Amino acid sequence: SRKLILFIVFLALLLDNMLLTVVVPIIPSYLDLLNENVQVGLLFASKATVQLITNPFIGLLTNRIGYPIPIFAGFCIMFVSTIMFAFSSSYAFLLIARSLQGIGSSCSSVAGMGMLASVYTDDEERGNVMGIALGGLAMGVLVGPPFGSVLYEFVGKTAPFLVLAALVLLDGAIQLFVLQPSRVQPESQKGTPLTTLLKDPYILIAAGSICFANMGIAMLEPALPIWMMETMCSRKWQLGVAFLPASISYLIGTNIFGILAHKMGRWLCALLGMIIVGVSILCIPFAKNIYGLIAPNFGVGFAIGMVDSSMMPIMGYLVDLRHVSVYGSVYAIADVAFCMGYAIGPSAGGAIAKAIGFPWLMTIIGIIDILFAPLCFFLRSPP
Ligand SMILES: COc1cc2c(cc1OC)[C@@H]1CC(=O)[C@@H](CC(C)C)CN1CC2
Repeated sequence: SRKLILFIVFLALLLDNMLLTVVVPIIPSYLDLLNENVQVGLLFASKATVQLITNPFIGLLTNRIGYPIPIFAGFCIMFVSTIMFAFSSSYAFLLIARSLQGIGSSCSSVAGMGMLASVYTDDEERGNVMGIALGGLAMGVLVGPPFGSVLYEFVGKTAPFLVLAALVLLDGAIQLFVLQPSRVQPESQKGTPLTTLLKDPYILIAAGSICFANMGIAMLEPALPIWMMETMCSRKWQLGVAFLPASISYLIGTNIFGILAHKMGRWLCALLGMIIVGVSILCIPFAKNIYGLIAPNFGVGFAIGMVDSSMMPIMGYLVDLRHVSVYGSVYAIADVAFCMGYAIGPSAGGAIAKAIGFPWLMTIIGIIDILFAPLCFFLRSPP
């Protein structure tokens, strides 16, 4: 049934973000409050840029041959990424494995969201199922850091990666049992061209909303006071703890608020999420140390869950209303906007760091978010 596809997408994004985020206890092994590292900048941005580039081709590919085959391709390349990643002694091998993992993340996310939207035609529980998928993303990024840390500090370096690989194999067994991509299943009608879809005001407004929210995240994580040379208290706790607040708030907000955002007015959800994101990003620089950095994360993650659960079903619904019922290209647009923030995070952050200080960057990012928030009013009554 439909819930089975929902579970497939849930666990696919769960394992995807688990593999994405389990790296954090391992990044220290390779070599005022907020500072950037050029070594982690390429590590943080190579996956994002590769996945950025790889998105629209996969959208067209799902439009061409079907949904399950790209998901199984995501299985194959994520498994080979884990295999080449556990043994990745060198930094170049690490970057190449991250790029392969990015291709896998692109196909998994785009195809899963597209088929989840296609099977769930009506918008009443469409928001619910996209909220559940994003909750799977949040749960994966929540369980990543501490699982990786305990497996690294109790067994060894390769043990978390091998255990995650076994979990991926169980996932792929489930995929083969469920989707069965035995034959190519072409779509009934040709989809709306990607270039024509970018000539749309509302789609671009939603894409900019998601891009600015994820940029609000992405300008902070590579610059967190983590993964230095050494620590007085040996650190090793912040590595597994620092992503608890944002992930917990994302999970809670998305899961509890998708249905109520459908009820109350989803443009209102977008606007409130943008306002709270701006407030949180603007109040990050007013923190003396990492002691006070925990509080604004609970707000920024909550509001970015708001934005994601309030714009991904709109990405589906705008094309459902004003275009043909083909979702691959529009969800490729949604995800390319979703990841452009992470892709341009390190370079833009470093340039603006060389120019001015970080607190001014946080204030200007919050100002842009606040000024862009009223533009979500245009989505109340789309023709
Ligand atoms: C290794 O660098 C990464 C670090 C982190 C993430 C992804 C990364 O890979 C680029 C995820 C992914 C997201 O989407 C964000 C979740 C927010 C919105 C709660 C941020 N988290 C947490 C930290």
